[PDB]
Amino acid sequence: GSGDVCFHCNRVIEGDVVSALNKAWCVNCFACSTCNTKLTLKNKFVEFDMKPVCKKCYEKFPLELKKRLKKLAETLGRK
Ligand SMILES: [Zn+2]
Ligand SMILES: [Zn+2]
Repeated sequence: GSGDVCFHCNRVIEGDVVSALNKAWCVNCFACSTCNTKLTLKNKFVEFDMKPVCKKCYEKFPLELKKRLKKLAETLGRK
């Protein structure tokens, strides 16, 4: 309930602002782009290719690749 505009839909956050890619994302719009699983600050997820990825998908990548994809969310994720 901060009041940011979920860059995912460009509309005022209707729930919690999921800071992704340093932008504000709706918990309703932000969803594992690899599973369509609704993303929530309580659920486990990561940023990949500028898209959300559930921890299960982040695990579907080779151990040496996930550490590289996680490198994205580290700077292109929560701020
Ligand atoms: Zn939204
Ligand atoms: Zn997934």
